[PDB]
Amino acid sequence: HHMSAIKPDMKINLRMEGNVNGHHFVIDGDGTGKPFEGKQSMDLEVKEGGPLPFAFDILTTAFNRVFAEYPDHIQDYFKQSFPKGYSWERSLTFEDGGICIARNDITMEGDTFYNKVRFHGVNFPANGPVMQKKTLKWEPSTEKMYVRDGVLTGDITMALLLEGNAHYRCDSRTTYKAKEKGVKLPGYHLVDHCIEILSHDKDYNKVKLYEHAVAHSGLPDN
Amino acid sequence: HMSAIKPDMKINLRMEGNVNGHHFVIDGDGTGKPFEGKQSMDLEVKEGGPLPFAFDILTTAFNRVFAEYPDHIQDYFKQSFPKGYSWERSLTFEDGGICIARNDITMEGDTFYNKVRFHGVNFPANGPVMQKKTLKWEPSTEKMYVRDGVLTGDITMALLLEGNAHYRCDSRTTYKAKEKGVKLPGYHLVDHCIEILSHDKDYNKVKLYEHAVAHSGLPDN
Amino acid sequence: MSAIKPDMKINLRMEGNVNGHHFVIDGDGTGKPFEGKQSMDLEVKEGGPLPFAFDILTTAFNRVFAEYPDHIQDYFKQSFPKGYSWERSLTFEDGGICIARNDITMEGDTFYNKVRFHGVNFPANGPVMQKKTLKWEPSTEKMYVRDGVLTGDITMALLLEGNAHYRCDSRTTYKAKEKGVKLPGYHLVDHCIEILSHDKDYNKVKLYEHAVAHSGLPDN
Amino acid sequence: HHMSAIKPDMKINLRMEGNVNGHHFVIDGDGTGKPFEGKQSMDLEVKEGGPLPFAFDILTTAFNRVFAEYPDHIQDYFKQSFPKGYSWERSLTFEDGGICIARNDITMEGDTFYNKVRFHGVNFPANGPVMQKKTLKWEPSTEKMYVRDGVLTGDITMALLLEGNAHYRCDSRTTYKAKEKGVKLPGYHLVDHCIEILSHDKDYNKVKLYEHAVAHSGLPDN
Repeated sequence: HHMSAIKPDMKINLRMEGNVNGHHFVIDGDGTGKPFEGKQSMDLEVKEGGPLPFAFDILTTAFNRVFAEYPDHIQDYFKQSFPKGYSWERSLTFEDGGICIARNDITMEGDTFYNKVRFHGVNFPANGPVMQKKTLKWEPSTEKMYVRDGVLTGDITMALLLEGNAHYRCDSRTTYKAKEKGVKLPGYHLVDHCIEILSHDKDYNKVKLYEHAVAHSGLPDN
Repeated sequence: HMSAIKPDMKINLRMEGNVNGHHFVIDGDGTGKPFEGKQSMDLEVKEGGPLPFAFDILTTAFNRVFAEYPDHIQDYFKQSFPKGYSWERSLTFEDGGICIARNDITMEGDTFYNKVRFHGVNFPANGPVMQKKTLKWEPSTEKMYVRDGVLTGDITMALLLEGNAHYRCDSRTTYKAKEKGVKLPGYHLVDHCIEILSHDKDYNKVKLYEHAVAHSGLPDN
Repeated sequence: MSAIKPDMKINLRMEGNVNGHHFVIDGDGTGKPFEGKQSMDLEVKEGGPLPFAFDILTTAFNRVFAEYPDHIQDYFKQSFPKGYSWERSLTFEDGGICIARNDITMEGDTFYNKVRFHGVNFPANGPVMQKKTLKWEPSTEKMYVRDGVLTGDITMALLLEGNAHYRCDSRTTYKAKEKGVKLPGYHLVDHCIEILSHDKDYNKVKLYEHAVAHSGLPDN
Repeated sequence: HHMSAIKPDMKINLRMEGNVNGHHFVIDGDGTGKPFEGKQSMDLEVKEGGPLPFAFDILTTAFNRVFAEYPDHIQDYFKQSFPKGYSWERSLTFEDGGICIARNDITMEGDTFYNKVRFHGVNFPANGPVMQKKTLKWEPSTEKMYVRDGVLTGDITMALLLEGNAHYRCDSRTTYKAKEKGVKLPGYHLVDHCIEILSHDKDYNKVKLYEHAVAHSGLPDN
């Protein structure tokens, strides 16, 4: 199904304000993406709070499931949420007690998605891999999409690659809510994810981010 | 140390936050007795009223200075003044609801000043929080310990619900004094009891009360 | 003619498996139920010496030994002479997870305990497999009813060498054998457990626990 | 590093003893599988404790990652652990407080894998979907494989489909340990899973189980 006001190529405008371990920051983002191919890119710039005293990687998943390749046999809740848009809320529970919450209100004007992003993280240990900037990248992940109390819900077993090829686990819970009433909820399905920083300066004040996402029903069909 | 904390202190508090996309602003003015571990506060919602969620989830964000510390336990919080301290908190409810909170506590004369932030996400629409089915926080015991050079408190909390059911919440708080060299305490326990004394129908005005006592657990209590 | 006596004996036998290592431990002790105090002499019969820290087993070695005030229902003393049983999960912060069961019966002045203990996923470099634990810190068990079953959740912490701590979350469900035992309201149970003495390999251990129920501040 | 001694067609012999909510049970298993194709089937029969008073589905993932299709660019820790074999330990954390632990000692003799399985579950609510037997199936899952404390570890975001098209979440952590020294540890990778009860009698005293598993590196390389 389609009926989408979404174009094969869309612009992305993003502004994130947040606070991690008492450090405030504001980050602007501008990029493009192909929603029906599940890919998007963005140029990020730290406007306030730079250089960040924590690992930039923890913010990257907050920098839109519209950019996910959905097959025909799986309801695309996110592309059906427009032109009105949708919003999501997220909790990030790291294995060393660090906990983050995030929210994003996504709207659309013409060919541009607008993202109002907030990010708050607490209880990160001073000598943990986040505050010591020992993270290398997010590993590829698979988000489990299901309905809980009438709201589409995604749980992810995530892992940050660390120096020395160790890993730093993080459990993600996201709730997605369309702004329009009556948007049909999808059945249980999986969404493969891979997010990557293509380039960045030394202090991570400027970052180029990329993500590729594909929805599927899992084995043994797809 | 020459006692910068007085037996009777005033409390000024200002909380800004967002729970389930709903922004709110709450002002607070109250008094307390730090050496007796008791405090009261009059809360008034300035923005976002009436709140569409249970007011009880905010109450523990509305200062461990107001905790009776015995002589045999280091009082990290009373030693953090006049400069003050700050804490960060995470609240993990059993139905997926997760809250984070911060508070920057300063002191000017006989008044504590509190800059509080509160953010909650993923609360189910039919859960006891969004349906406002909570009655009170049950009495709790905070477990104080040092982790990575930071005093940490873990609490097994439970909200009493309508229908005499309970609603579990796990709390972890990290306390950090602003002055360098403040002596960290050993392992100890802090009993807590928080209670809404009165409120209007929409909880736009709330009178809150807390009593806290630190101890070493059995059999030293 | 109460089934609970002021001074009662305790007979216990634990069989278990931690990280693939099987063990059998016998226990014999005494206790004062109304004072909430008990002691026990433990002896490893199989699997000795234990390759893991003995402290993780100690809470598996009976809430009858808890001083209950009048204003709090004593579910555990009401469960006898027939007895009760509990199941327990121990979730340690480094991924180690333990489950435990205990079927408690009574004959005369003696409680009988059929205890099982199973643990998995303890890291080889963790404080349990390195035996770096010193003691359990004093804890407070949160008692409440969930789906008609009395449940206790505890924020526990093991003191380690170097004055560090090692966190463990405990949930216990208590079920009386007899139907119609009155369920208590919400209350707290302070705990303090201690190994009084032990030989070098912990093949013989003297264990002690004191427990007191209360309603928290400001009523207790 | 060495020859796996694994054949394209293997027999499977399994014996599980366990205890869930105070109920003891013994279940025997006999089936076949194709290790290089990542597929296996098994006929289960309850020898003791029948009929089971709990949902049979909670036991099915305890009924061997040898039966997983591994590409050449990913180290196959499990096929390389034979002929000597390996063992795994697992914890199952359900969202309503029910917690299970499980272990399996896997050896090999000729064309037959031997499995010594143990399973213990506690704190399942009496009115929960497990004790009321309201589960339908495991949804397709993706196991995240990584090295933790020198041990290959798999974390999975699992979900049981319930009657009423609701879902019942479960977090799984498995540690895999080869019996032989010198087995090369793999890098981070994903293992898609799909497990299904093909047939069963009314009391689940006899159950036909099937699993298909494929290892991969995630998007966009796999």
